Amino acid sequence: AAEAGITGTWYNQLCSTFIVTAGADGALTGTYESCVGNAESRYVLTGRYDSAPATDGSGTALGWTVAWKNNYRNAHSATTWSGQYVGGAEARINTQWLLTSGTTEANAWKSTLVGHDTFTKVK
Amino acid sequence: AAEAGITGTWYNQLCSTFIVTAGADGALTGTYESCVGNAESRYVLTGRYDSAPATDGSGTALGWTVAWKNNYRNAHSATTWSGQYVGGAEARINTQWLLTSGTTEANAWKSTLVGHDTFTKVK
Amino acid sequence: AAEAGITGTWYNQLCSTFIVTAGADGALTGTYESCVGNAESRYVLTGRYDSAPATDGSGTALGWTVAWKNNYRNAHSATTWSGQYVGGAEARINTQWLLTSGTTEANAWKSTLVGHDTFTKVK
Amino acid sequence: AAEAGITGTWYNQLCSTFIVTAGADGALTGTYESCVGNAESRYVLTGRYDSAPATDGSGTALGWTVAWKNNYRNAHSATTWSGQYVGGAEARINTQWLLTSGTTEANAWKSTLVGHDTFTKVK
Ligand SMILES: O=C(O)CCCC[C@@H]1SC[C@@H]2NC(=O)N[C@@H]21
Ligand SMILES: O=C(O)CCCC[C@@H]1SC[C@@H]2NC(=O)N[C@@H]21
Ligand SMILES: O=C(O)CCCC[C@@H]1SC[C@@H]2NC(=O)N[C@@H]21
Ligand SMILES: O=C(O)CCCC[C@@H]1SC[C@@H]2NC(=O)N[C@@H]21
Repeated sequence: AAEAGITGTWYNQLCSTFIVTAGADGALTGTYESCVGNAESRYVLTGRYDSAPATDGSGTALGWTVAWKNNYRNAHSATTWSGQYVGGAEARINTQWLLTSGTTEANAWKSTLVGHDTFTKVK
Repeated sequence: AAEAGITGTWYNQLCSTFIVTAGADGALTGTYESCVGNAESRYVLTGRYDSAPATDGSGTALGWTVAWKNNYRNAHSATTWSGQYVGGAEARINTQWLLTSGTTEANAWKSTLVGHDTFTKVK
Repeated sequence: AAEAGITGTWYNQLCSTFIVTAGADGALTGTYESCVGNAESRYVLTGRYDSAPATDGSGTALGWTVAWKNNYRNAHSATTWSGQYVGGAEARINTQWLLTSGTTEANAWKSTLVGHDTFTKVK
Repeated sequence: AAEAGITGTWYNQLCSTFIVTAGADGALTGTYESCVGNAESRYVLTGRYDSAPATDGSGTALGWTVAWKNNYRNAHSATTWSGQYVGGAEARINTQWLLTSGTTEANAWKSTLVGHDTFTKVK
């Protein structure tokens, strides 16, 4: 149910696009495009999901990472999204994220932004 | 420098073990073993790192995910670590993490733990 | 504008109630009632807000704390909300929060939940 | 034990100073001085702590807020620290924090930094 539900195109609350394949082994592979920040076009993502989730109505735990380097830009930063997939007619991936920039040691205290993204199958 | 510095075995501040290969393409692949929580033995990890970091003394941004399912246990949860690699004689990976459990919608507000891990090359 | 806008009753996305007075000195004082977790009735809150915010269209930074002890219950925990007030016809307080429980040292790694609350003037 | 243990001067891992009084009613009052960021001299803090903590060896949950406005500077930002006090010969306040800046709606996704501070009675 989770494998067959996660694979595809997802859209966050504004204008970012998350394209993912959920493998039978628990792998997440695809691309991410952010409409905000120091980013242009698609970036590689990889992650993991629970490939045997509970059947009690609980969501499916997952996470993925994007390092913000591609052929066009390098922001010297990486975001991880940690969350859960919720199935049904209004399917959702509800996440919180951590965006860490490469910094000097003196600036390390301010290296990491935190936020949240909600993904849907329709933009 | 970052590719040649990240690959290997890392140990957190207590008793967890992070085994990773940093690929030329920006990939992180390996295994994680936690000495705490609902976990036993090794779990698959995958992630991304900045494969062309700044040369100004800044750290190398990275992140990875573990879904807490293996052949022994399934915690129905996933952790993402977001952080930076700092090179030199006392090499470090400094991270913050988000641990999301699969929950019901009613319990989603309490789905996610936050913390921090510091990894070194010596335990 | 911020002082005259923050004072009053606020409601989160589900069923919690945030009653606050914004003082001229930057103080936040009031009570919080949560409809979830180990909580019953009202709890004291105190916090701070920027009493001279920017006039460029930016929000007003603020934060507050609740320790989850009152005359009825003690959860041995505390939540801090950090966020910004956004004025106008659809006024909002957009927050992220950290909920720390008192733990043993062995369990400290799992002491802290993270989430987000959006408050409006209408439930 | 917690009331008699929290009151006083605390120092973080680098060069910040946290001066606090823990009241019998659960109040935290005092001043904070940061050696980093857009900050100079002392700022008002207020917070809450569990004034009847568990006696089983668990820490004492607490939190506080600083809005980064004083007579010298206004950063248009606020930090909340959420954590626990650990008593004994090497007393500690272990915290995680959220630093929210006032932003435009377009920039709200990057409003909030996350980190951690460990406070001791000796610098
Ligand atoms: O500016 C950077 O360092 C790289 C781009 C970051 C974009 C962030 S990732 C979290 C949030 N969700 C999005 O879709 N975009 C932003
Ligand atoms: O209990 C679970 O849900 C699975 C195990 C979680 C272990 C966590 S991940 C973050 C922290 N760092 C570690 O090395 N272990 C804990
Ligand atoms: O269970 C506890 O430890 C005390 C109650 C916690 C309620 C939390 S605080 C963050 C979130 N927002 C709410 O309104 N309620 C929950
Ligand atoms: O730059 C600002 O917006 C105001 C100063 C922020 C200082 C932060 S608060 C968290 C961390 N701990 C400290 O002692 N200082 C920094």
